[PDB]
Amino acid sequence: VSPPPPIADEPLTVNTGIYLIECYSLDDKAETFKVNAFLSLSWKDRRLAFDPVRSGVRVKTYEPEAIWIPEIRFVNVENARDADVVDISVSPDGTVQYLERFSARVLSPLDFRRYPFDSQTLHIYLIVRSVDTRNIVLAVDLEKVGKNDDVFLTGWDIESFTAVVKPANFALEDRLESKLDYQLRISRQYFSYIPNIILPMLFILFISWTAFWSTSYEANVTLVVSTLIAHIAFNILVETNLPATPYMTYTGAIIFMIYLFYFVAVIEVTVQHYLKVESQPARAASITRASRIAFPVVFLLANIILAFLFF
Amino acid sequence: VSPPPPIADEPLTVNTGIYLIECYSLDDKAETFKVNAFLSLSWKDRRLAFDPVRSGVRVKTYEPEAIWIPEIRFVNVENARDADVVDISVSPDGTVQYLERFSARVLSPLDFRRYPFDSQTLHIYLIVRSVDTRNIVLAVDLEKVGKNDDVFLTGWDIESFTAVVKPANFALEDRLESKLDYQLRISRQYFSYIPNIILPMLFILFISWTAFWSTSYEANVTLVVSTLIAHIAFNILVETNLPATPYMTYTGAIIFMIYLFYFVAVIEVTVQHYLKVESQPARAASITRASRIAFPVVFLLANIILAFLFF
Amino acid sequence: VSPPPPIADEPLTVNTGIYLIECYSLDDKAETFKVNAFLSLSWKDRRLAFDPVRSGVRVKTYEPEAIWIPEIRFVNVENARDADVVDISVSPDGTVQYLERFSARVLSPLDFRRYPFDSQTLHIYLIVRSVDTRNIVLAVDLEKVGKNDDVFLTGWDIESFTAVVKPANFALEDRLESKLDYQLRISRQYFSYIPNIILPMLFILFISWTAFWSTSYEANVTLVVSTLIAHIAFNILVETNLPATPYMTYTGAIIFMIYLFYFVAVIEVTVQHYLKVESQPARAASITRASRIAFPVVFLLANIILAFLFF
Amino acid sequence: VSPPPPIADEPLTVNTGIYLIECYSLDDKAETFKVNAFLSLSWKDRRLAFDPVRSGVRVKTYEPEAIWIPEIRFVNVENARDADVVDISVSPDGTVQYLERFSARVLSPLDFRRYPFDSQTLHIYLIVRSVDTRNIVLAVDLEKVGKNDDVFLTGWDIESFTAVVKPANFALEDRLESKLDYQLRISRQYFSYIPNIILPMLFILFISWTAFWSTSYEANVTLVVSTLIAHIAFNILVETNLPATPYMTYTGAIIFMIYLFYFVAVIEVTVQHYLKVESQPARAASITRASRIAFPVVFLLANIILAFLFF
Amino acid sequence: VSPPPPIADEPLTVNTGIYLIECYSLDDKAETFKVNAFLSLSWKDRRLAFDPVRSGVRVKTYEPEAIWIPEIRFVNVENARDADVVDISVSPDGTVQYLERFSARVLSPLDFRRYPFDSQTLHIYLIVRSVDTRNIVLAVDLEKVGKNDDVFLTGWDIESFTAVVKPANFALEDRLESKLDYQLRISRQYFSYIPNIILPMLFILFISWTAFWSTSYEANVTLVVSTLIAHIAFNILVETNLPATPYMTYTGAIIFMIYLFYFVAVIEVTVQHYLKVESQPARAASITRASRIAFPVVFLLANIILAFLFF
Ligand SMILES: [Cl-]
Ligand SMILES: [Cl-]
Ligand SMILES: [Cl-]
Ligand SMILES: [Cl-]
Ligand SMILES: [Cl-]
Ligand SMILES: [Cl-]
Ligand SMILES: [Cl-]
Ligand code: NA
Ligand code: NA
Ligand code: NA
Ligand code: NA
Ligand code: NA
Ligand code: NA
Repeated sequence: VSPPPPIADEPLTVNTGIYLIECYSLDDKAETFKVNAFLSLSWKDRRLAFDPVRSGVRVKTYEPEAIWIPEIRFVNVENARDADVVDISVSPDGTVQYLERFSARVLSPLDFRRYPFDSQTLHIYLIVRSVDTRNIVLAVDLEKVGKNDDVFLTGWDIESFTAVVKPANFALEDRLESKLDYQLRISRQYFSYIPNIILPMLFILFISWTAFWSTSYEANVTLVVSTLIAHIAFNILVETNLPATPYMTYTGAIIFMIYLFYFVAVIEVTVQHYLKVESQPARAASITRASRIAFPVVFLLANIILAFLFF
Repeated sequence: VSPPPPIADEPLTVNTGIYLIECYSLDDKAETFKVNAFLSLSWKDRRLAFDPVRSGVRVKTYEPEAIWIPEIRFVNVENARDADVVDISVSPDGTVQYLERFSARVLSPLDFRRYPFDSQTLHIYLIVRSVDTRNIVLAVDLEKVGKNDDVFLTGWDIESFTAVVKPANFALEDRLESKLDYQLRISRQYFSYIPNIILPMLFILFISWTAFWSTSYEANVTLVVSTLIAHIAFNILVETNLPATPYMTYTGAIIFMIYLFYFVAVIEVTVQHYLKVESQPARAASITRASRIAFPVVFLLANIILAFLFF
Repeated sequence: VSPPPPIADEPLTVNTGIYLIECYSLDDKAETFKVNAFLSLSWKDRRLAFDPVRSGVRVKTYEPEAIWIPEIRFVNVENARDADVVDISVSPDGTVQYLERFSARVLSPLDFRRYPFDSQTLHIYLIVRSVDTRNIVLAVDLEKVGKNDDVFLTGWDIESFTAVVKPANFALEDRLESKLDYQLRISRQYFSYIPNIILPMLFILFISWTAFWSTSYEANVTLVVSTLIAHIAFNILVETNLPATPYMTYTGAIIFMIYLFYFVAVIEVTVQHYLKVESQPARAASITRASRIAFPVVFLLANIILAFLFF
Repeated sequence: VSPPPPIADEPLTVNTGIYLIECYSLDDKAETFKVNAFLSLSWKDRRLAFDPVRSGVRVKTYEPEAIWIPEIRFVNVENARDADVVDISVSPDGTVQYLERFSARVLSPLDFRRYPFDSQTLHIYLIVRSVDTRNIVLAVDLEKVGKNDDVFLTGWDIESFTAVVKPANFALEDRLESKLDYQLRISRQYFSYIPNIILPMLFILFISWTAFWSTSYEANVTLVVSTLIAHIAFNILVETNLPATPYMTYTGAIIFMIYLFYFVAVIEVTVQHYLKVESQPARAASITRASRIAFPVVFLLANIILAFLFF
Repeated sequence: VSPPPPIADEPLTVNTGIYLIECYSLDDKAETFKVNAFLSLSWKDRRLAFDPVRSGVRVKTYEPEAIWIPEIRFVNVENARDADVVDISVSPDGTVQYLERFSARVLSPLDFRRYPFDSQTLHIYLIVRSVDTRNIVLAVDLEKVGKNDDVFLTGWDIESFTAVVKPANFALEDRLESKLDYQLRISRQYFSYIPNIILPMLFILFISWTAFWSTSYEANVTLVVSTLIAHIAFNILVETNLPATPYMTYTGAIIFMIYLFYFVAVIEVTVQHYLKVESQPARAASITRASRIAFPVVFLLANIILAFLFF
């Protein structure tokens, strides 16, 4: 067929709704997630109108090839959604109600600055291109926007799913394009990061500081170098569950900062020993005693500064 | 076509059955599993009735496009199942018997609290949306629910596969939706975790405690720090075969707890040495002797407490 | 169409054959393998019979939608095979000869008890469901069962591919089902496991035993703990190329057993040192001398016992 | 149908445009990236011309099977693009305007010489094969070449997307082929490599040099060998995020160079000790003092030389 | 339709050609590679002949469903190729020229004996099954065999792509099958293996030998055991980029051999110490001095022997 023609000179309003059935596979590195959802569309096609009293039925079904249907697409998807059309109902006045269930893999960038205490706003951008015959524009039927109460996005809490109601209308390749921004707001379940990464990483650091209550260089080197190695493991573990950002992450900072602490601890340990060998154990012992306070205090100050800067 | 019309204002009952042919790929991290199964549907379409004596045959075949078939979907799947229709039989009174074989990848959340001694209840949710003309409702033909005796779910024992017989009927976007809960109950084969992870992890810990029968700081540091490193490896190995939970897992607890034991062992070892150097080997030696009992005893108490809390 | 009706009261025999063109991707963890093969089917459809003199050709081609073809399926596949039909020939008497080339990923469980000296029997189960009108039964044309001379399963030797000729006929959901068992018998190329895993693992163990010719506790601890760590690496490497079994594997046993040897070596080393410090180097030295023989002898006995128990 | 015939004897010009909607998945190892884009085509088909005054409309839609459309393909793709046709408009003079949205995975080699400070030029090669009846040739409508302002290629900055306007026309299998080069110019966000890899790698190296202020062989060996091990980890980490090049990468050089520094540090440490044992601590001490300056100075010179050679 | 019938009693010659557009993804472990290529076919169908002077055109196009086309298949592919048909031209005498572009994933075994200095011969086997009506045979049009000059197979140099011109004709399931062997000859770019694996592995080994200029058992144990651990890492790294072969690889040998050197170095170090403790430092010192020459000399001899045996 081809598009409904205008009563006057008005653009065709296509009403939209997304209802999320499943969110899954939030891939931090790819910056993607998968969705399974109802997509609902509604518009006026005069051509399809009818009399309820004459026709005997108050609604009419159609198969999708029978009528004109707007080419709605997702902007930020990897490949075109799989969609199974569920239902098409036309009411007497020629109002069409379309309903598909779809699944798609969606590109949407993530801000890792506060990882792993971060929150994100995922987007699904619906779009339509205007044809020559007629301009098409999108709108949001809020009654058809939602998510079910089970949706679980393993590793994240889901706050809200709402749509920015006013589309962005713009020219692309000499046609009008109308674009809606659906927004899925989430925040990361940070709990497990504490016992699995953060505390272990501290424990190894604090073990490194036992060298400040020790006069054995051979022990000290072993303490500080072994723990430094373990820290690297955690650095590596962490930098692998995350992509290459052009900014420091919060955890990144702490991790990096900690290298400085290991480095300086090695210097102290080196200096202590060097002085003992020159028979200045008195001076050595002042530095060691200072280190016992300076290290943990500066560590604490530094973290407060960092948390201040990142939150 | 379109749905069979009601004698009077009664909903259409669609009878369901799932018969599992294969379960496989229980992915702990994605919280998914794959299934290969018969799906059976049955319903009354009066329009399709016939006389056996007149028509000459007592059952009639059809191809799926020929008749009306309800749009049954799975709720908790990644993408719509692949289904090949096997057989459609209509009996004289217009009773339709549908049978497909399908495969699907199913989202179903797992409770890791008692891992790896955990059991799970997987769900497959069948659903149908009511049309305008007619309300549809699902029911369970218990004679068509089962699994074959071979279904092996590598890494798990299968207890039962049963369906909750009373559907959950609810409004979604101003239509009735009817949802059945099929339940596959499993429990994890925990055996291999003992030799591969648990005992090794203990053995390294117990080796760390040999420092309590030693006066060599250089040895002790090496004992405790090396074993601590090995423990980290196991922590890492374990946290990678599992997803990020917002709750402690049982194994998680033990693993985390064990870091405290390493930490305190380092303190003891540090203290012992420090006293020897101040010529108080007598006090050192009391602490070392106490540690020999305190460590294993507190370890045992702590584990009893944990197992109590988790089981 | 629908199935050929019987001359008398006999079930329809569908003759089968599988000819393997490629085996590949034996995935130990998933317990799957991939196959690329001819599937050959043959049956009598009288309805399709014809005169060579009238029709002008001596055999007739068809496209699969044109005629009735039995719904033959694989039982133990992940998803339905990709099949490209190669040829359908119907001979004058209505004898159909079907030939597809297919590929599928096949579930078939593996017994890891003697890994990596294990052999396996893979299965491909062909099946057909009987319709209402007619009972269908499968049989094996032995002349159409085989494999290519160059079919290779990287990491395995292929012994035989044969079919159990007598189907298993049984009721499922009130219809007859007929099931054939094709069997691919293989055995693992164990060679590479010797230089890459087994010997290294021994070498590190034997290095640990050099502590029996040493009086340096600091050295000994380092010897035994470092090698123990290397052993863990191999344990981890091995447990990752394999799934979680509810039984001990042979290699698993050895690996696990070896932890006990490391543990006891640490005890010996600890004891030796403790006695030296109490000025009983004489007793220490007896234990050390005994250990030099006891360890390797008990190791040998233990392995003989294990190999006996597993083979 | 088949191609438009020429007014005279001129080749058929097909005008092209690519508008990038999404770039993603730049896989360094595979040397690929994924794209989602509009492809626009335009050409003259006289046969389709019409009178605006007679026909009543000034533009005509068609479905793709209705008219002749050139077989445009991508050269450097893994498999043929998924394309959904968006719009086909024909203007009175028989000028066709084609528009598809496509997605494809594109092979395009990367030069790793300056990694991770590298820039790249990705290519998308459009191509068309001439038929017997007519020569077909491609051209670039610059007004239909662009990318939207959001395109984000996680880990990279995007400079430009432009097309080389003059096609390369050449014989392949005795027909003319016409090929356009679209060019996406990018440069790597190198920031994260500094804190995650580069600085750590230096810090461990500088720690190794503390052995130059130490007289303990047992400590020194531990310092230098442990840090060497950590360096290997980083070598391994790095060589895994990259493919096997037949040329040195910049980072590769530094990494490799650093092994020489560890090697020589071990020699120094070995020599120092050997002399102390022969009661020549005076000579030892000159070498150690020299090493304190020589190592960092030569390290600096060497890096300047390398950066000069690579930039 | 069905096949062209013979003028006399001759088999139908189908002329073939493969022109490689892209080679990629040479996966060493799977022993596969991916290809993107033109497949060209040519044969005589008398039925399609025509008069150029009468018909007015010297060539005729067809769509593939219109005419008979031989079922050419690849033998050694995972799944049937994706193919888009490009062009079908028929010349007056009924000579058909077919051209598709395809992509496929190809199984072809690799000989790892000389890795990573190995060369390989990849195969693509084209095949055709004869029908009842007619025998089909394949041949190679050498003018349609080639690859473009860009084909880059990341990690490999490409020597040649040629076809063995004489097919192998043989019986399979009582029909003739005709099989062509296309051969892609490649050799591995070994350069990067030197700096990334081989030299590091030597450097660690040579560091182990510094224990021959040292009298400290505690140092020596640390030197030799730490380096042994690093060697294991490289063994593991290497055995993971490769499959399980039933033969020694060259690199495998060296790696394995090197374990023996570490083992014996531990024995030497153990012996040296044991003698020092029994106050025989004189004998110890002879063995240590011998080791300084024996180790590197035997290492060199052994490698010469191995390279001789493998090349
Ligand atoms: Cl879409
Ligand atoms: Cl579904
Ligand atoms: Cl409700
Ligand atoms: Cl309703
Ligand atoms: Cl199947
Ligand atoms: Cl394409
Ligand atoms: Cl194929
Ligand atoms: Na339509
Ligand atoms: Na239907
Ligand atoms: Na040490
Ligand atoms: Na059929
Ligand atoms: Na067309
Ligand atoms: Na055809």
